[PDB]
Amino acid sequence: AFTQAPMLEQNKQLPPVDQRLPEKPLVIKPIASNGVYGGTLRTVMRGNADGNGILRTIGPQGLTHWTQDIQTVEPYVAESYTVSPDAMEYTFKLRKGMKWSDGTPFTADDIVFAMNDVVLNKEMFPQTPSAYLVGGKAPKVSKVDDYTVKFEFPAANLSFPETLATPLGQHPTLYQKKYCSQFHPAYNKNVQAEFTKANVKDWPSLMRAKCSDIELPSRWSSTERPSIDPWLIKEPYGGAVTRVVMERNPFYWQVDPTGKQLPYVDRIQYAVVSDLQAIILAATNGQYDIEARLLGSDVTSRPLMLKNQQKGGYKVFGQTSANANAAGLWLNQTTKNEKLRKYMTQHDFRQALSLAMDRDEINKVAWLGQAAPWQSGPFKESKWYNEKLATQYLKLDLAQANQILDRLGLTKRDSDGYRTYPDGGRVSLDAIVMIDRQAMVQTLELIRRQWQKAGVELVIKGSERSLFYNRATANDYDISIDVFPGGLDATLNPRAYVAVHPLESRMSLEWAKWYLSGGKQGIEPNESMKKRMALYDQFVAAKTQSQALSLFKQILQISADEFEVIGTVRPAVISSLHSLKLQNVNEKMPFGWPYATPSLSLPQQWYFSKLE
Ligand SMILES: O=C(O)[C@H]1O[C@H](O)[C@H](O)[C@@H](O)[C@H]1O
Repeated sequence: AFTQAPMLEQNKQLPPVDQRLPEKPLVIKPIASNGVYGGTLRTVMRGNADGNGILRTIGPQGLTHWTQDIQTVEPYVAESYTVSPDAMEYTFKLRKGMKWSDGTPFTADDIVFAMNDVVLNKEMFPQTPSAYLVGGKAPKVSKVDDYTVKFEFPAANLSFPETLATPLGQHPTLYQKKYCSQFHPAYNKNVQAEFTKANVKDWPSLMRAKCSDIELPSRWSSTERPSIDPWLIKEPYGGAVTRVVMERNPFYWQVDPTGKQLPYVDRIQYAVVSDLQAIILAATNGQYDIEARLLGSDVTSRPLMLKNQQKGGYKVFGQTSANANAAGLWLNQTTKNEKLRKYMTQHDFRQALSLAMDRDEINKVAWLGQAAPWQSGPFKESKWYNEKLATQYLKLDLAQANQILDRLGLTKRDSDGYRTYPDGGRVSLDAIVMIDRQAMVQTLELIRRQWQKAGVELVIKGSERSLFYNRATANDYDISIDVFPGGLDATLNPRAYVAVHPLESRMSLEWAKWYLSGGKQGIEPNESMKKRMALYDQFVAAKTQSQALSLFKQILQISADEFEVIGTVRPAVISSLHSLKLQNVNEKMPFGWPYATPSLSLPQQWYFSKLE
């Protein structure tokens, strides 16, 4: 029938392997070769707020999964699904006999519980996760039979299969009804008895503590939360741990073409290292079997990584980043600086700042000449390419920048030669940056010098990640520097074009708060942004592919016309690495959060062999 890992063969307390697998397990075709059981995968997470490093190692186990070339999705946890002709109704067929990590049957009841008792429960989630909303409206989720679940949306939802393949669309498979119902008042009529032991005082917080959510640290901090993951937490993630250990799921629901129950690798061990420089040192000494998340986006480490391949016994593979920009300037339309805000909100002021920038200098110095000047738009390889959004205002034109600033009335000068506002005060912008992002910090220093020639002061406020995010959510910045997504993943990750992401749409997080709260909170966006938000809701509800294309192209055009965020360079190659002994890593996969890379590569079929 099927075969199993020796470490499970030796555990006589488990059911036979046939009884642990679905009747028809998902058969994984390996990337390169059929594999061998065994070993520990060594990798790394940066500190104690990096739980997505586990998620992007083991992979979200969603109803669908990206293909290796990210051009479409395929049924994953679902055996198959159907779509109604108008794309309003999705029906998923599950794999009969599939089981959770604790041996409990996996059935339609779990998906209906996840959606109706957790995701769509307004006490649990006062704002419903956007992955399941069409025009701010929720689907009707119902059990069709013991292995079939139906989603009925109030409008067409063409993108739902793709959404289900992203990390943020994985709630349907995240909650086992039996275990989680213990912590839910619709099932446990004395759930308050669980509060004290869990250090909580309400049931949504109890659910978060015990059952968790996509990106909560609690997802990886307990050994008793059942899952359908390829490996399971054994040594948990915590506030002060130095390592995390996961071991194979004995009920994993996939086999290779020889009938072997996956995964091949027995164990994953994560070093928990706060200092990014210590991670670089360990990685160049070959301490990690895979590192494809933390070190590759900053090209300043690439020379050292390449140089130490032979000594460390690893191979660098270059990935194409989905991001449009490696280090974009997010200008805050709702800056609390009242004098600056009068200019920040003018298109021509933002144009001037872009024209005063020398992106060739930025590329050659901060990015070792390995990147390329770019603004915020999708790449030419994408159907979403917009020439204006990608390339306007890219060339240094200091004279025109100074001419615009003069025309805006910023002609008075202070004793250091900077421009001032008409009623005094240096024209000065505070830029927040994470201090350990070396290329981003260096980019800001070069921009500071360039803007000085236009009489504008850039104040660089570098900090640890936590203070960077606290400054952002306090609306306490004029500029925030971080990537612009959208080079390849524009509709999956539209934060730079329309203010829909509550932490990262930093042209104004108050605008995003207004969008997500239906106008009850936050700050009213300007007319061009409200129009894009309305177009975005129409796009999600588009009845046809060509209507979707038209609507999102309109969003991108308005974004180009407004020029709200200023790019420096599109990404250099992403330098990832894997040990020479680690087999079946797809070295051609793109890099990005919507595909949870490197887990896109199906880590359950990675394996170890030392081969010539
Ligand atoms: O940690 C991760 O990989 C991810 O975390 C968040 O979801 C963030 O929005 C993503 O852009 C990515 O950084």
